[PDB]
Amino acid sequence: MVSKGEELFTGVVPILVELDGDVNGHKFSVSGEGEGDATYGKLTLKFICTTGKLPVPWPTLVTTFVQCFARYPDHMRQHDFFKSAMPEGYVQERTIFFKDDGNYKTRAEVKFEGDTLVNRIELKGIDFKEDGNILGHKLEYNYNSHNVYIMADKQKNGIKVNFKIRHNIEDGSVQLADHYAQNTPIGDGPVLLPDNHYLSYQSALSKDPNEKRDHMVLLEFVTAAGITELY
Repeated sequence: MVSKGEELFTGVVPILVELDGDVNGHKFSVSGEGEGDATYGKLTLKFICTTGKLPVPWPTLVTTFVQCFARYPDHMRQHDFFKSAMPEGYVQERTIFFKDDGNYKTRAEVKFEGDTLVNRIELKGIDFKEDGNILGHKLEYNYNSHNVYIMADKQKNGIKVNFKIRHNIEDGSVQLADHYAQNTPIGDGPVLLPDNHYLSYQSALSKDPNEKRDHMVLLEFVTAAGITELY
């Protein structure tokens, strides 16, 4: 049988992203729109800085900007926490430690509003170096592929996750961003608590040639794996 949350993701779903941010007192807001196709694990999103120039590099916000759109293969359907929490949703909390620099703390509420999947985010950054790779905009506008290993936190009726992102620096080096996360359902009903597995991500960043506002176009594919003798 198909899960109630699963049913909400069988076709293409419109997405709205809203972020309010404050990094070392630099305040900004970002809106994003696009669509998700969970069957293919596909996200297509365009983000616009609605308050001017973004004070941090766009790539540092990629992980923050809807894991309910991951492709979970049929054989892993009983392990899809993110969809099972829908439509009431889930709260994602992260701390992102930039090595030799500051940290972001994020809180995201992911839920449906009608037919639209909404990702509403508050981001707070502190202890950044005003001349570091983040506030000094020294990161390349690109993105590497990463695996994210996931684990149940049954006592919290949720999941706990940690993973490392490597952002390319303009001098050929790398800026590590170490992510620690907890996801918790908003509703009081049952969710699917997964066995250990991972999500495989690939991300491509681009620009809209006709867009004059500060912005980012993101194409991202996300696939679950790591849990599998029929052959």
